[PDB]
Amino acid sequence: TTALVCDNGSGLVKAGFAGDDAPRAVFPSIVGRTLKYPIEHGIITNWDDMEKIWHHTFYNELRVAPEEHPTLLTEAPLNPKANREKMTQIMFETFNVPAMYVAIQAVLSLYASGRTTGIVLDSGDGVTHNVPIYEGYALPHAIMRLDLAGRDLTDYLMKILTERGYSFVTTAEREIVRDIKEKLCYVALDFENEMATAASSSSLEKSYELPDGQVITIGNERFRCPETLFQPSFIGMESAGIHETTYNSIMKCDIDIRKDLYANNVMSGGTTMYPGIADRMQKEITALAPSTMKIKIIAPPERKYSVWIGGSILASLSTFQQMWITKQEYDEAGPSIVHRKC
Amino acid sequence: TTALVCDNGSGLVKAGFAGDDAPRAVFPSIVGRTLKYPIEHGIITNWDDMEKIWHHTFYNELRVAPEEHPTLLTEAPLNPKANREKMTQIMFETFNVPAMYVAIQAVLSLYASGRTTGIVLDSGDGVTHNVPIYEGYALPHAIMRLDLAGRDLTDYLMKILTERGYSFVTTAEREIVRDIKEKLCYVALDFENEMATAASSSSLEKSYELPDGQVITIGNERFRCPETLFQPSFIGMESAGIHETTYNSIMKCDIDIRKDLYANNVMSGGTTMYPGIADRMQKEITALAPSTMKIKIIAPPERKYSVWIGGSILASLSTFQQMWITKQEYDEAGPSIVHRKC
Ligand SMILES: Nc1ncnc2c1ncn2[C@@H]1O[C@H](COP(=O)(O)OP(=O)(O)NP(=O)(O)O)[C@@H](O)[C@H]1O
Ligand SMILES: Nc1ncnc2c1ncn2[C@@H]1O[C@H](COP(=O)(O)OP(=O)(O)NP(=O)(O)O)[C@@H](O)[C@H]1O
Ligand SMILES: C/C1=C/C(=O)O[C@@H]2C[C@@H](CC[C@H](C)/C=C\C=C\CC1)O[C@@](O)([C@@H]1CSC(=O)N1)C2
Ligand SMILES: C/C1=C/C(=O)O[C@@H]2C[C@@H](CC[C@H](C)/C=C\C=C\CC1)O[C@@](O)([C@@H]1CSC(=O)N1)C2
Ligand SMILES: C[N+](C)(C)CCCS(=O)(=O)O
Ligand SMILES: C[N+](C)(C)CCCS(=O)(=O)O
Ligand SMILES: [Ca+2]
Ligand SMILES: [Ca+2]
Ligand SMILES: [Ca+2]
Ligand SMILES: [Ca+2]
Repeated sequence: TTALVCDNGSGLVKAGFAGDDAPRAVFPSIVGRTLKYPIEHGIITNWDDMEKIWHHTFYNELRVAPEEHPTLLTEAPLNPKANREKMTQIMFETFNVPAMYVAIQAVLSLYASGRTTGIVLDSGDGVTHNVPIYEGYALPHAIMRLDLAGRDLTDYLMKILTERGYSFVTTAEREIVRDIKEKLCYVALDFENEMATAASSSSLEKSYELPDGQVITIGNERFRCPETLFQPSFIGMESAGIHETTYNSIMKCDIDIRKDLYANNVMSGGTTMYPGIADRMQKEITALAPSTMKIKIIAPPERKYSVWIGGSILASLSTFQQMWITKQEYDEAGPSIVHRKC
Repeated sequence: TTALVCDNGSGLVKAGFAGDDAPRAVFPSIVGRTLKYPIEHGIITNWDDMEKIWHHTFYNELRVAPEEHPTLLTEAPLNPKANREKMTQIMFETFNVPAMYVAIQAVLSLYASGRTTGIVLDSGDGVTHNVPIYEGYALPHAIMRLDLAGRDLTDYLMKILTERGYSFVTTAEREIVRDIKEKLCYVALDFENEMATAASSSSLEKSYELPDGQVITIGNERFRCPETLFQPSFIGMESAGIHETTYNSIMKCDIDIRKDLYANNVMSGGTTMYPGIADRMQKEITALAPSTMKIKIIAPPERKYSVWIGGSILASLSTFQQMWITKQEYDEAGPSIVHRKC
């Protein structure tokens, strides 16, 4: 009688029960044979492996029988119709869930901010999306996708620390650098100024303690790493930055709702957790938009879990109860019911 | 009967004869006891040493008897009255010149561009000035001085190459790095973009051959070095950059002539020889000025020698012949004649 909420990400699975303020279980989306990531850039690409992960969610992490709880899952924006159907098939026929639904992650994040209209920036471990949303529906022609997120940043941080004399190379060491990224990296309001402070003084330098007790210093790397979000060619990508893509996204929208989009930039996901990221987005967006445009960036403290929380909220909504797909419905109709409904 | 033109700089002496398109002699402003630079930041600070240099100019470089040629000398903008008088005293009483004059360097550069009104940027080896000029006279309340020029850049280039694995440390090696600076450095139109090209590809890398035959590669250093002109805090200076100081200089001027200043940015001196420096000044000045402002940067090809050439031109002008101070005048009046005249 309690709904489950399962948020499948490229790097982390967020799972728990609808009606809770936070997921009870957060764990890595990996299977080992060497580690495989069954979710690449927000999309499921190995189904056997994904089954093992959902099997782990039910029986190990949450400790519930799947056939007893309606289950709300999440999908990346622009997730192919065929992918969504396979997900539905696995849930009802492998796991015997009594009901389910598949929600778009970035919309859930918007709901968690107490909003139904806005433009979300959702940046995770494997993909970055700009998702314009009007009255609860994502506008698919205007969604932007950037294949650059936290894992790319971490690798970049491994590369640039190497040029300071450190040798971070192994996949175990990649975990240590992810940790440094999360404790020590921030977004410079102005990249040049920051490089010049760091060139001429030690005021931005931080110490980090390694597992074995050794202490190292990191400098301009702190902000050079997440700077790649605004200038992706730092790792050889031609794409525009997250500021430009927010702008391009808003511009693919009907002029009537663009003011509301600009006033409602919601940030979502672990890779939007960099201190200073909101002030830099404000400043960058300002520079591209018309002079009179009211620009607002909302960055909730709990935005590592926004998608999950939006799910918890939706699953609990009286209005949403009519939208669950029941096993009866599915076994009667066919995997198509996941259109004229979801 | 031929006038001499002697342009005394922090690093190089430019000397020759009025009526010529170029100085016949260019040589370093040094005395050795260890090398001393008798001119610090454009100002003469050792007089015995300066006498040796002028003695070298007359007898070794130019091969003329001083008592036979009117001699035009140059001074930094804002050169103290007392300094100018000592110069005059040495010329007439140590060297027995039959006539002389002391001209402001940055005005000469303006004249060499065929102009009497404009704002000069004069950047040498030891000092950088912004000099607003209206109808032939420098406006002293509006002159900006920056203690950052080519020698500072070269040292900075020695420091940053060291962090790439090279060890440029000795004063002999400092000459090699000055040479690299002059053959290989340029000004990025956009610093960030350039850092990102250089981080992700080898397309800005250049080879340089050392005297002993070894070949080295230099990368982002090419534009990181002269970038210090626009962002001086890269070497721990709080001053504004050459773009900001041009702006601040123009703003200390009467509103009536500011349009003419903006339309007439003349660049002068070796440190304005960086490829791309004119486009970057255009762009930076544009960003600070009002939207409607006609901005123009004039960068003559011969601007390493503009000061000298302006001197050659002035010394040859029929209008200027009344302005020479003769030895007769001086021996009659006193070193003050260098006001109600010069
Ligand atoms: N404080 C922090 N600062 C910067 N990055 C962080 C921080 N905390 C977590 N992250 C990054 O957030 C990423 C995972 O966040 P999450 O929003 O769960 O992505 P996900 O859903 O697994 N991947 P995606 O499929 O791209 O949505 C990892 O790369 C983390 O390193
Ligand atoms: N192609 C070039 N690119 C960059 N810098 C250059 C180039 N050629 C010469 N320079 C620099 O120009 C400086 C000397 O130029 P110059 O205009 O003669 O200065 P100066 O009069 O001796 N010094 P100052 O007293 O500051 O005017 C040296 O630092 C050179 O390295
Ligand atoms: C606290 C934590 C957060 C996390 O996000 O882990 C996820 C998943 C993790 C799986 C691989 C490691 C060995 C398995 C152990 C995990 C413990 C959870 C680690 O690989 C990431 O590190 C990748 C690699 S480097 C990066 O930036 N993303 C993201
Ligand atoms: C072609 C050339 C140009 C020049 O500008 O020399 C001047 C004067 C020079 C004097 C010291 C050396 C050893 C003496 C030899 C000179 C030959 C002329 C050198 O020291 C500079 O190099 C300084 C130091 S490093 C720099 O950036 N400015 C500028
Ligand atoms: C304000 N902001 C966090 C963006 C920059 C501060 C740099 S630091 O954290 O003090 O090193
Ligand atoms: C155009 N400008 C000279 C400023 C930059 C070109 C860089 S490079 O000389 O081709 O390496
Ligand atoms: Ca996610
Ligand atoms: Ca780019
Ligand atoms: Ca000079
Ligand atoms: Ca500064």
